[PDB]
Amino acid sequence: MPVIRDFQPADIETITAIYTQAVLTGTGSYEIEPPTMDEMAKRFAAFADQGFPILVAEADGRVLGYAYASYFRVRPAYRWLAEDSIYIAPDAKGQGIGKLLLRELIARISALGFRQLLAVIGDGEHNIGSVKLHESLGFTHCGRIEGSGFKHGRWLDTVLMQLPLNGGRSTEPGPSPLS
Amino acid sequence: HHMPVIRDFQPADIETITAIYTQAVLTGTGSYEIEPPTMDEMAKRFAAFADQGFPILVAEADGRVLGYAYASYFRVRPAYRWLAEDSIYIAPDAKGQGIGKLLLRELIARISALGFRQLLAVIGDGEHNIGSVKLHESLGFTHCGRIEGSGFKHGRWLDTVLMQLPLNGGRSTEPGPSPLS
Ligand SMILES: CC(=O)SCCNC(=O)CCNC(=O)[C@H](O)C(C)(C)COP(=O)(O)OP(=O)(O)OC[C@H]1O[C@@H](n2cnc3c(N)ncnc32)[C@H](O)[C@@H]1OP(=O)(O)O
Ligand SMILES: CC(=O)SCCNC(=O)CCNC(=O)[C@H](O)C(C)(C)COP(=O)(O)OP(=O)(O)OC[C@H]1O[C@@H](n2cnc3c(N)ncnc32)[C@H](O)[C@@H]1OP(=O)(O)O
Ligand SMILES: [Cl-]
Repeated sequence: MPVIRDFQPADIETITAIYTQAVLTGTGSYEIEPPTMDEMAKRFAAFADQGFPILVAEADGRVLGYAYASYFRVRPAYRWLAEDSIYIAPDAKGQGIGKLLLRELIARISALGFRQLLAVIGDGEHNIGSVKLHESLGFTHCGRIEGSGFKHGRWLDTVLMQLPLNGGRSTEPGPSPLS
Repeated sequence: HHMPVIRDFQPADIETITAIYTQAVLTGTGSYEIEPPTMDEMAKRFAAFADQGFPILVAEADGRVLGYAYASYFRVRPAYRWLAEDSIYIAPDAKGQGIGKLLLRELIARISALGFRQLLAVIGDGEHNIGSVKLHESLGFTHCGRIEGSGFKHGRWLDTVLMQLPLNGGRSTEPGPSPLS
């Protein structure tokens, strides 16, 4: 059975391999050239420095996928809004590993006191698995930026979905998370 | 009132632009900043937009800058290279006079000329900032989403309203080379 745990620096090689394959063959990522392992490490060190959780799914000593949270935008009024990203190795897809990862990410983001979790889903018309995954964990549709991306010779839509946490906007906020 | 003219931003405009933005940050929820940036930070932001190649425009009458508008990236990853975002701020005593429309119309023309295919408006506190929504509707932007409770400012939860305008055919044809390449 797979376990969800925190990202550890030794994972960065596999995670680069997982993300590299997503960049090259998929449209969930709007990057075109795969980042280097060092660049991936710098990106993850910035997230952790901000205080955001970075999680990996591991079975039989191998990293099956990863998910992390970050800011949608950084201006201070946005400080109760987080964004999720999740990538699963192709040989591990369709096994329930995405939902396990995202379920735990929601719990961590919720405990940090965020009020909204945003999915910015690249090529949402085509990446049905991403939309279904988020619907299955209670995200609701909140917008669609048409023709926001062009990659592999076609236009891509960005599907936006959000999940309220800790009462959402119906209650007064607490202190800023990560403050 | 003398007709405002639209021209490219000049570095010496930054003092007035900072004054305009400061008043908006302090008294309004269109911006999700809380503490107003300094004039030197504003200068650095505008230099960076201009370095990327984005147009920055001001409306000027009787020697005074009455408002400004600029474009920038929504997000910087390469597949987004045909998507731009607009920002526009008008001085309080110049609002409701068509200056926002004059500036945004010319920004659309300049951004279209660069080969972008979509122009995105990310409107803070859309429930309250009707002027922002109406300005963008009046120039053909269509609603494309609403992030509820995206901001908290001035004691209130705020919704972000998203609107977009296709340019040069939008997503109906293959794009040209990346703008600003
Ligand atoms: C905001 C974001 O990060 S969006 C994701 C961006 N990342 C990518 O696009 C990278 C490539 N894709 C992936 O990494 C993965 O396939 C993901 C993230 C889309 C899903 O991860 P998975 O491990 O495959 O998901 P998991 O097995 O937990 O099931 C996901 C849910 O969506 C459904 N689903 C998963 N894959 C598919 C698919 N290809 N087609 C249709 N439905 C699918 C499942 O049925 C399940 O919901 P259910 O309760 O109705 O059964
Ligand atoms: C993505 C963005 O940048 S959103 C804007 C962010 N900026 C701010 O919030 C700062 C504070 N507000 C402002 O700077 C300005 O008021 C703006 C930019 C929202 C609008 O600019 P203005 O010059 O006031 O608008 P302008 O007079 O040009 O009117 C544009 C259109 O919107 C309409 N409109 C403007 N304000 C309102 C209002 N409060 N209620 C109803 N309609 C309005 C006008 O009737 C006009 O439409 P029409 O030509 O069909 O008659
Ligand atoms: Cl000058």
